[PDB]
Amino acid sequence: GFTAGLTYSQLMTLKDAMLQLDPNAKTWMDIAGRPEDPVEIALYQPSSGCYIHFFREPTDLKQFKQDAKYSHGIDVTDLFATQPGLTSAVIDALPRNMVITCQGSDDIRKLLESQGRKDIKLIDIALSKTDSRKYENAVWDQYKDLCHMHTGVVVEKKKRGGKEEITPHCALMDCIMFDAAVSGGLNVLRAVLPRDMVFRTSTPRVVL
RNA sequence: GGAGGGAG
RNA sequence: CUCCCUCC
Ligand SMILES: [Mg+2]
Ligand SMILES: [Zn+2]
Repeated sequence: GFTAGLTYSQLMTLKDAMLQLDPNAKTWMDIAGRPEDPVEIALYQPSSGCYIHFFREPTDLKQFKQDAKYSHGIDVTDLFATQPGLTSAVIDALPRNMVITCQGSDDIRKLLESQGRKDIKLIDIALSKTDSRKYENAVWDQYKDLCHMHTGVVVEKKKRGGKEEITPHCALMDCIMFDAAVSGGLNVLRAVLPRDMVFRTSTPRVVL
């Protein structure tokens, strides 16, 4: 009937903010979290340099906790004030019949089809782990200030020894670094959404 | 159950 | 840690 949790004022603000997108530009999307219970969400257009990055709190904290140690290293403490509903809102604003590019389209497909957008055409570059990540450290370097949200230490099976430490999976960096791979190098970036749209400024209060 | 991949 | 895909 309506769009949950967002008032009309900020919902129009959003819709205007997302008209800054070129419907026909190359458009990247990655997520952190399960498609059922996503936590981080990024969309990227290298052509303009503009991106949509925001956050959601997990409903399953158990599944979230494993995912953080072996994938994203996100501290649930840092999702503390995030716009409820934002995901459904942003997905709904995406242009009818859009073309998204991603890696491992199966997660992205599951999410969009759960938002009712079957109309969105998905292009999976279908790379390999070692190909796609080839621009990782440079992307993380030039672009570090854009995500401070992966605090955690992320690990991997060492063939000899069990845990080997790595660089975690940020929807945003992945978006950027996959483009770099598919375009053979690095492409200035601007957020489509205002900070107080993706995060509530929490105020001091008396507890009741 | 194995072989390989991919995702969080 | 957990999910997905392909193959026998
Ligand atoms: Mg992905
Ligand atoms: Zn991130």
